[PDB]
Amino acid sequence: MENFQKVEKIGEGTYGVVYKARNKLTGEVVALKKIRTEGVPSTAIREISLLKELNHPNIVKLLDVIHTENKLYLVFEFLHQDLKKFMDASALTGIPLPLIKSYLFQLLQGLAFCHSHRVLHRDLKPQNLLINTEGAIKLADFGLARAHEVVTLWYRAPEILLGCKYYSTAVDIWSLGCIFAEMVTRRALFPGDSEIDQLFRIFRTLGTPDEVVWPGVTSMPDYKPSFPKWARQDFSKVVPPLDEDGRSLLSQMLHYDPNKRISAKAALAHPFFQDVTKPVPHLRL
Ligand SMILES: CCCC(=O)Nc1n[nH]c2cc(-c3ccc(O)cc3)c(-c3ccccc3)cc12
Repeated sequence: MENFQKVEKIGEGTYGVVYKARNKLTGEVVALKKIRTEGVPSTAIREISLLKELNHPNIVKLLDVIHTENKLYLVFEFLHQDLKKFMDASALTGIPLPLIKSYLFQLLQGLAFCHSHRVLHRDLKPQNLLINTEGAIKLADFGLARAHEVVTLWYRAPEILLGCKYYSTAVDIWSLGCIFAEMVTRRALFPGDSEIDQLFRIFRTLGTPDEVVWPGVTSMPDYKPSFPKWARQDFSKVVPPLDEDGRSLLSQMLHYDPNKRISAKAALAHPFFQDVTKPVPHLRL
């Protein structure tokens, strides 16, 4: 677009490249996403235009939608750091628990809002979690999933992996749970490098799901009665040194059955959020 100048490449998103851009009329700094051809579908235009009205302080603001000369451009608010880089810069000492807790609470607020409007993230990950100097964390890449680097499977819910074509809101809760454990331990919970490896890593840690813990699991599209039977591991061995309230909350976000899995609304009422404060991060720019 004529009104923008590329300053640098922010990264490579799911639907094309993302650039740091300066506006000419405003002088504002923005995140510009060049989307993906035939002539661009109408259905995708409406789904994207619905996202402009889906505003919350914990959702990266879609400033403008630009469709010009059979190419789509998504203009987003710019944030200085992503959670993947922040976790990398906090590897030596680890993100302090008060800050981990505030980030989780705000992300849950973000999720509770999307889920109230029947909007799923589908691909929550540190990469698409953005942070500012004020202590705010925001959800990015939202609603894009509905409308050749390797895609991370680490945060994928088991029902998606088991072939469920109709994801519920619970997939976002599973993804956020994995991020939470990772923020605590400074290591990915389930670093799978293939769908079966990803699934098998979940099975080794939380036990192989059977009809007992997940009614209707054996009838799922990709479920094989031939899967190995692993016994569950206690959460104290999974996430040390997260306290009992954190472990109990994480456990509820990581429930196999999406119906038994905690909502973003009920999670905000969990005793873990009794002593929630808003610390500011120490970020280097
Ligand atoms: C050093 C720059 C740190 C950074 O990534 N900043 C970003 N500011 N704003 C941003 C907005 C987005 C974004 C991309 C697609 C969407 O549909 C929504 C948002 C991204 C972003 C880029 C790649 C993958 C995921 C998110 C990064 C930033």
